[PDB]
Amino acid sequence: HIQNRAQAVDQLRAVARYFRQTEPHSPVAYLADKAAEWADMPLHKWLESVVKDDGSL
Amino acid sequence: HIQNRAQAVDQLRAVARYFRQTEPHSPVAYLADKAAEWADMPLHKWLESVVKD
Repeated sequence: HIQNRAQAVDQLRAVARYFRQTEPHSPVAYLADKAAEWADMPLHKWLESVVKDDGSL
Repeated sequence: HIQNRAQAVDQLRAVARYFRQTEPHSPVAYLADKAAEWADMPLHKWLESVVKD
């Protein structure tokens, strides 16, 4: 019974933290971490970095 | 508040269910589901399977 997205993300981040702490090098740690990065407006940041890199239009 | 592994796996599964339902077939749903699948794989299995040639 997870009610909203904000709470789902917090909980995803807590799970990633746990597995990082107890099984740092596992698949489950790696995937949970990548899931967490995909939960957090990641196309915005990426585009910004692509543009910064081109330097111009 | 995460106090044992079984509980981390349950939270992980519930997160997978939430993103599956709300943002089906998004990167987050896929990765969280896949993490939930691989959470039950023991060390003696994944240590070889990750680098199977």
